[PDB]
Amino acid sequence: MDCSTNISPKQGLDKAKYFSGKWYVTHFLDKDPQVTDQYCSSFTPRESDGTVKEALYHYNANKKTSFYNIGEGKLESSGLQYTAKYKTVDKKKAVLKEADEKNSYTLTVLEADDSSALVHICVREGSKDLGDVYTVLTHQKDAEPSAKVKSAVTQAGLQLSQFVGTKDLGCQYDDQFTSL
Ligand code: HEM
Repeated sequence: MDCSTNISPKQGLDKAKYFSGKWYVTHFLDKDPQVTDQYCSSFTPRESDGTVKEALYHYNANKKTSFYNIGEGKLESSGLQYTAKYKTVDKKKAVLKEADEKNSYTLTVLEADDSSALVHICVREGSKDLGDVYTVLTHQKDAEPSAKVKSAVTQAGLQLSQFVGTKDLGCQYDDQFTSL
């Protein structure tokens, strides 16, 4: 299901609150009703002199499999957003497959504070949208998002009641992969 094109980042957001620690997805919204598998995800995003690089993990809770990626792209000047190319790696961060140059994801930060964040991700394989997802993020696994971030969900035109909560899925994480 094609990504929403009604996305732009929150202006004036504090990038130091976003590029910090690791994030766990506590709640995700993929509106596509053809989806069946539910995921857990965690990642650790960094930024140095305009270049964003992040280590990313997905766990397919239905199939009990996982995959790892490294994303890299430029920080937009117009707001807290980046379009990254991604490599596939193993749990030891060894490269399995270099980036396919036709593929990218755009991550747009909608809110970020010291405990929590809200972001939108659209993954593209050339001219095909793989899909988009909104993710509520916290620094501690199974934590509660802040009131500020909950407000951002509503103000994005969304309803938290429709998100899938990950705390009850039986997630397996790889905390070593996302550690400082
Ligand atoms: C719980 C939240 C998330 C869910 C439900 C989700 C879901 C998915 C799904 C279903 C796929 C396709 C898997 C496949 O068929 O191979 C995928 C791939 C991908 N996702 Fe996510 N995702 C989540 C969070 C994220 C986050 C936070 C990021 C970036 C920071 C991200 C970036 C990507 C990328 C780059 C791919 C392509 C990976 C590859 O082909 O190697 N996703 N995701």
